[PDB]
Formats: sequence, structure tokens, C-alpha cells
Amino acid sequence: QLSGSVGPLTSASTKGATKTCNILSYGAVADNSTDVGPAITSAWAACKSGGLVYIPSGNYALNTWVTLTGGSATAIQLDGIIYRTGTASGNMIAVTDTTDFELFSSTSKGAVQGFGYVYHAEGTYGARILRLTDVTHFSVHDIILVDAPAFHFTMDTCSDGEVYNMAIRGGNEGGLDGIDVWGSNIWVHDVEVTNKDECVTVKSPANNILVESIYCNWSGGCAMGSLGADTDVTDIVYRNVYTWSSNQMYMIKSNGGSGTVSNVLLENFIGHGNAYSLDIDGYWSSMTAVAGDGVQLNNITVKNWKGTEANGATRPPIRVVCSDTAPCTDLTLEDIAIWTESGSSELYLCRSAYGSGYCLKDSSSHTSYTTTSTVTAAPSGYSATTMAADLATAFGLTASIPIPTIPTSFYPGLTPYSALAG
Ligand SMILES: *[C@@H]1O[C@H](CO)[C@@H](O[C@@H]2O[C@H](CO)[C@@H](O[C@@H]3O[C@H](CO[C@@H]4O[C@H](CO)[C@@H](O)[C@H](O)[C@@H]4O)[C@@H](O)[C@H](O[C@H]4O[C@H](CO)[C@@H](O)[C@H](O)[C@@H]4O)[C@@H]3O)[C@H](O)[C@H]2NC(C)=O)[C@H](O)[C@H]1NC(C)=O
Ligand SMILES: *[C@@H]1O[C@H](CO)[C@@H](O[C@@H]2O[C@H](CO)[C@@H](O[C@@H]3O[C@H](CO)[C@@H](O)[C@H](O)[C@@H]3O)[C@H](O)[C@H]2NC(C)=O)[C@H](O)[C@H]1NC(C)=O
Ligand SMILES: *[C@@H]1O[C@H](CO)[C@@H](O)[C@H](O)[C@@H]1O
Ligand SMILES: *[C@@H]1O[C@H](CO)[C@@H](O)[C@H](O)[C@@H]1O
Ligand SMILES: *[C@@H]1O[C@H](CO)[C@@H](O)[C@H](O)[C@@H]1O
Ligand SMILES: *[C@H]1O[C@H](CO)[C@@H](O)[C@H](O)[C@@H]1O
Ligand SMILES: *[C@H]1O[C@H](CO)[C@@H](O)[C@H](O)[C@@H]1O
Ligand SMILES: *[C@H]1O[C@H](CO)[C@@H](O)[C@H](O)[C@@H]1O
Ligand SMILES: *[C@H]1O[C@H](CO)[C@@H](O)[C@H](O)[C@@H]1O
Ligand SMILES: *[C@H]1O[C@H](CO)[C@@H](O)[C@H](O)[C@@H]1O
Ligand SMILES: *[C@H]1O[C@H](CO)[C@@H](O)[C@H](O)[C@@H]1O
Ligand SMILES: *[C@H]1O[C@H](CO)[C@@H](O)[C@H](O)[C@@H]1O
Ligand SMILES: *[C@H]1O[C@H](CO)[C@@H](O)[C@H](O)[C@@H]1O
Ligand SMILES: *[C@H]1O[C@H](CO)[C@@H](O)[C@H](O)[C@@H]1O
Ligand SMILES: *[C@H]1O[C@H](CO)[C@@H](O)[C@H](O)[C@@H]1O
Ligand SMILES: *[C@H]1O[C@H](CO)[C@@H](O)[C@H](O)[C@@H]1O
Ligand SMILES: *[C@H]1O[C@H](CO)[C@@H](O)[C@H](O)[C@@H]1O
Ligand SMILES: *[C@H]1O[C@H](CO)[C@@H](O)[C@H](O)[C@@H]1O
Ligand SMILES: *[C@H]1O[C@H](CO)[C@@H](O)[C@H](O)[C@@H]1O
Ligand SMILES: *[C@H]1O[C@H](CO)[C@@H](O)[C@H](O)[C@H]1O
Repeated sequence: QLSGSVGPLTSASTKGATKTCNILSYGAVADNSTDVGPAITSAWAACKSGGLVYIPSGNYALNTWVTLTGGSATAIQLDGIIYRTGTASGNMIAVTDTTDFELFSSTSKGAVQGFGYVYHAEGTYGARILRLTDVTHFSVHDIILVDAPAFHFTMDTCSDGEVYNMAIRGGNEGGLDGIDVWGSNIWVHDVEVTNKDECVTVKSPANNILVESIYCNWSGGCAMGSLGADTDVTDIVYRNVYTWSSNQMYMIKSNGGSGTVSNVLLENFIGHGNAYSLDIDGYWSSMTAVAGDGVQLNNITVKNWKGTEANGATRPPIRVVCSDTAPCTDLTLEDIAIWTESGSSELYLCRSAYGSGYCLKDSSSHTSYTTTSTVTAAPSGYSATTMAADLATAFGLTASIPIPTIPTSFYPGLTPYSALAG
């Protein structure tokens, strides 16, 4: 949950009035051929303190990556489309050590076409599209990120930020994270993600993060981690998350390590067609083990989950696997009604976890244990609707991905918090 106000300190109109650096004035050519990188860099240099970097409608080729740093009361208005032509590694666009910042499109049509499929068709990965590091008092909204060669959007140690009204659509494989975030006091809402890895995921250290109205439309799903040594994650809320045809509805992953994860609320989730549903995994096999007794998870509430999973017999819809040497404590599982899409039974798995709900123990002696429960009849009230835009098929790995429009519907029965800019 947020600890204070988020977003830029001054409006884009105020910054624009101070000074507008139109990239066409810094050598940019909207010919979908001439490298726009240098122009953005020169425009930033002139407008990074109090001004606004403006990218008018048109098609631009990005051949060399840009690293924009040291801004103060600045903004970038992306009203055109950037196409990746560069082949270097790294981040196509990186904004670092900047305060009072806004990255947006006034038309709700600004986009970055990463052409990640060129790499994926060959079994490889390329640059990430966007990375914000140590950015404070900011907002990123009304933009579209498509087919990143690797990650789409990472917020590395940022704070007092708001991210919303975005569509992120990437390839159908792991390694193509949607939004990865760590820092403090960040509000993410009204975002749709397609890929086969992180939907909106929190990493350590992080405190006071609110994530809601998220539409994981064929994705890896939301998660927390991987968590390792010296973990410190606290006051995290995810609510009103709709997940379709994904790896999971929510996963907390660690494998050894230390530190603590506390005060997490995951409520109002709906899922259909996923591999896993609730998957707390303290022995996540996809990551090499970290020295320590295990990250201590405490006071985690999972409430009001409904829907169906592809196969609840092979993948327990309720899977709570904690460290035997660092038992989960104070977990509250309440009103989780998930049923299986094939078969007539499903399993609930609990390992060394304490609290109240389903297979959890409410004991005093937090010793380890392993238990499996077979449910032979559909939990009452598992029925939940679907979203009209649920993908019938994903975008593969060998053909370009068409640029989507930003939707105005993310979770059943709710409307977006903020109207689209255009
Ligand atoms: C901005 O600039 C970017 C480049 O950075 C443009 O992206 C390229 O767009 C063009 C289309 O305008 C793409 O080329 C066409 O791709 C077609 C599909 O790809 C092929 O698929 C077949 C079958 O799977 C394979 O055999 C090929 O190996 C390719 O993978 C392709 O079929 C087509 O080929 C035919 O092109 C012309 C006209 O169709 C024929 O005359 C020619 O003989 C050939 O047979 C094109 O090559 C190109 O792939 C895109 N680049 C990338 C990286 O995706 C944007 O389109 C530009 N945007 C704007 C708005 O201008
Ligand atoms: C376990 O974790 C939960 C969060 O996951 C903690 O809940 C939070 O507890 C506080 C106090 O009970 C709730 O009250 C809030 O207080 C502030 C300031 O007074 C006020 O601004 C809010 O309007 C609200 O009243 C807070 O809302 C609640 N968080 C959520 C998301 O509901 C809980 O305290 C932890 N329990 C233990 C034993 O540590
Ligand atoms: C259950 O017992 C211990 C924990 O209590 C596990 O380590 C073991 O794998 C079994 O499933
Ligand atoms: C629950 O049962 C499953 C098999 O159905 C085991 O894999 C697990 O360790 C626990 O005993
Ligand atoms: C499956 O259905 C009933 C529902 O009451 C279960 O309680 C029982 O275990 C059976 O095998
Ligand atoms: C760990 O071991 C103790 C004693 O066997 C139990 O009381 C507890 O429920 C858990 O199985
Ligand atoms: C879980 O782990 C404890 C020790 O950490 C054992 O006592 C128990 O038998 C199970 O393996
Ligand atoms: C999980 O389920 C098994 C069998 O129902 C129990 O024996 C165990 O104590 C835990 O409740
Ligand atoms: C298997 O056991 C769990 C508790 O261990 C029940 O919640 C479930 O209904 C099934 O009987
Ligand atoms: C459910 O519980 C056990 C867990 O060991 C399953 O293996 C069995 O099929 C039962 O129905
Ligand atoms: C069956 O029972 C559940 C609570 O366990 C309700 O949520 C549902 O509406 C139905 O009455
Ligand atoms: C699932 O059900 C809801 C109402 O419960 C509809 O609004 C939706 O279109 C879908 O049919
Ligand atoms: C079960 O009930 C829900 C809402 O009550 C529907 O949306 C779903 O399609 C199914 O009929
Ligand atoms: C999800 O699926 C239901 C039917 O199962 C539709 O009513 C809804 O529009 C969406 O396609
Ligand atoms: C690209 O990947 C292969 C061809 O390399 C196709 O099977 C797939 O449908 C996509 O067009
Ligand atoms: C992927 O990208 C290429 C180039 O923009 C298009 O030709 C194709 O239709 C898809 O949008
Ligand atoms: C936003 O706009 C869409 C159409 O793009 C509507 O379907 C939705 O209800 C919301 O008004
Ligand atoms: C988003 O908006 C659509 C209408 O376009 C609803 O059907 C959905 O439940 C959510 O409110
Ligand atoms: C998105 O923006 C609107 C105003 O346009 C706010 O009211 C909302 O809280 C969110 O910041
Ligand atoms: C974006 O807007 C189009 C219509 O303009 C709609 O078809 C899409 O579903 C939405 O994401």
C-alpha cells in the first residue's frame, strides 16, 4: 500500500512552457531510417533541467541506445513510434538518477517496436527496451512496448512513481519480462501484459507497492522474486488481477537465502487456463540455491480467488511450499475457490507453513511437515467470468508482433482509474 503521493512534482505543460526540445530540431528525421538516438540525446542535454523532450508523430529508427541521466523536472513526450534497428546489448532507453519525471504519449499511441522476434527466431535474446534506475517522483503512462528482445520495462530502485495505461506485448517464451519493479512507494494500475514471463513482478528490496487492475493476457503471470540473501520486501498489495492462460496467478519464488517478506495482501484474483494458481515456492528449482535458512515469509493474506486451472491434479491450485528450516508463519488463505479444467479432482499442497486456511497448520510448534489434500468436488463459488480480449493464440517467436491499442478494461466490473490521454 502506498506511503505517500506518487507521480511527477510538476506537470508536463509547465515543463513544456519552460522549454520544449523538439527532436526534429536536434537532427531527428522521421524517415524510419536515420538513427534517432543522437537527437534524443541532444534534446535531453538541452531540456533535462526543467524542459520537455518532444518526439512528434512519425516513424523513427533507433540504431544506438540512449542513456538519459541527471534530469530534474523534465519529461519525454513520445508521440511517434520507435523501431529497433540497433543490434547492441543493453537497454535501448535508460533513464537514471532523475527526479520529477514523466514519460508519456499525448495521443495514447506512442510505442516502441522492439522487433525481438529477430532474436527469438534464432534462440537468442537482445537488448531490453526500457530501464529506469534511481528515478524518483515520476509516472510512465499511455505508451506501448512491443516485442522486446529481452525485458520490456524494469524499475531499478525507483520511488514515488505511478505506472498506468500501458499495453506490453511480447513473444511467447521466458526471459521476456513485462514489468519488474523494486523500490518504494510505487503504484502500478491498468496495465495489460502478454509474453511468457513476469507480468507485474516485485523484487527485493521493496516497500509500499500497490499493484491493481492488471490484465495478464497469456503471460508468465505476476510474481515476487526470485528472492535471495538479505531479502527485505514489505507492505505489498496486489488486487483485482485477472490472469488468462499463464504459468500462474501468483508465485513467490526463493530457494534458500535469508531476509524477510512481510505484510503482503493478494486479493480479488481471477484465473482461467493457467498452469499453477497460488504457488508459494521456497525450493524453486529454476534458480540455483542461495546460502541461508531460507527467506522468512510472514503475515501474507491471500483472499477471494476464483476461477479454473488447466489441470489441478498435476499442479495443486493451492501450493504453499515453505522452507523446512524457515517455516512460513501467519499466512491467511481465505475464500480461494479454484476448480480444474480437466479431471474430477485436484490437490492442495502445504509444506512447513503456518496460519489458517486449507492445508495450513495453526499450531504453536512451527516444525516442518509435508501434506497433500485431494479434493473430489468443485469448491463452492469457483465460477468466475472471462475477459472478452482473452487471447485465443499468442504471438509466437518468429514473426513480428503487431502493435496493440491500450485497452480500457483490465478486470471484470471495473473501469480504469485514469482516462486515456488521446
Ligand atoms: C519501419 O522500418 C522497419 C524496419 O526497421 C519496417 O519493418 C519491416 O517491414 C517490412 C514490411 O514493410 C518487413 O518486410 C517484409 O516482411 C515480410 C514477412 O517476412 C518474411 O516472411 C517470409 C515467410 O515467413 C520469409 O520467407 C522471409 O524471410 C521474411 O521473414 C516479407 O514476406 C516481405 O517480403 C517481400 O517484400 C516485398 C513486398 O512484400 C517483395 O517485393 C520482396 O520480394 C519480398 O518477397 C518483406 O520482406 C520487414 O521484415 C520488417 N522488418 C522487421 C525487422 O520486422 C517497418 O515496416 C517500417 N515501418 C513503416 C511504418 O514504414
Ligand atoms: C499484516 O499485514 C497487513 C497488511 O498486509 C497489515 O495491515 C495493515 O494494518 C493497518 C493497521 O491495522 C491497517 O490500518 C490502516 O492504518 C492506516 C494508519 O492508521 C490508515 O491510513 C489506513 O486507512 C488503515 O486504517 C492497514 O490498512 C492494513 N493494511 C491493509 C492493506 O489493509 C497488518 O498490520 C499486519 N499484521 C501484523 C500483526 O503485523
Ligand atoms: C514431507 O516432510 C518434509 C517436510 O516436513 C519434506 O522435506 C519431505 O519432502 C516430505 O514431503
Ligand atoms: C503431497 O502428495 C504429493 C503426491 O500426490 C507429493 O508429491 C507431496 O510431497 C505431498 O506428499
Ligand atoms: C469426493 O467427493 C466428496 C465431496 O463431499 C469428498 O468429500 C470425498 O473425499 C470424495 O472422495
Ligand atoms: C512438526 O512436528 C510437530 C511434532 O511432530 C507437530 O506437532 C507439527 O504439527 C509438525 O508436524
Ligand atoms: C522437516 O524439517 C525438520 C528439521 O528442519 C525435521 O525435523 C522434519 O522431520 C522434516 O524433515
Ligand atoms: C495434510 O493432509 C493429510 C491427510 O489428509 C493429514 O494427515 C496432514 O495432517 C495434513 O492435514
Ligand atoms: C484435503 O484436505 C484439506 C485440508 O488438509 C481440505 O481443506 C480439503 O477439503 C481436502 O479434504
Ligand atoms: C489425494 O491425496 C493423496 C496425496 O498423497 C493423493 O495421492 C490421492 O490420489 C488422494 O486422492
Ligand atoms: C458455496 O459456499 C461458498 C463459501 O464456502 C460461497 O462463497 C458460495 O456462494 C456458495 O454458497
Ligand atoms: C462472464 O460473465 C460476466 C457476468 O458474470 C459477463 O459480464 C462476461 O461478459 C462473461 O460472460
Ligand atoms: C459461473 O458464474 C459466473 C458469475 O456468477 C459466470 O461469469 C461464469 O461464466 C459461470 O457461469
Ligand atoms: C471469455 O469467455 C466467455 C465464454 O466462456 C465469454 O463470454 C467472454 O466474452 C470471454 O470470451
Ligand atoms: C515462425 O516460426 C516458424 C518458421 O520459422 C513458423 O512455424 C511459425 O509459425 C512462425 O511463422
Ligand atoms: C510485425 O511488424 C512488421 C513491420 O512493422 C509488419 O509488417 C507486420 O504486419 C507485423 O506488424
Ligand atoms: C474503454 O474503451 C473501450 C473501447 O476501446 C470500451 O470497450 C471500454 O468499455 C472502455 O470504455
Ligand atoms: C472493462 O470494461 C468492459 C466493458 O468494455 C467490461 O466488460 C469489463 O468487465 C471491465 O469493466
Ligand atoms: C490516473 O490519472 C487520473 C487523473 O487523470 C487520476 O485521477 C488517477 O488517480 C490516476 O492518477
Ligand atoms: C484498443 O482499442 C481497440 C479499438 O480501437 C480495441 O479493439 C482493443 O481491444 C483495445 O485494446
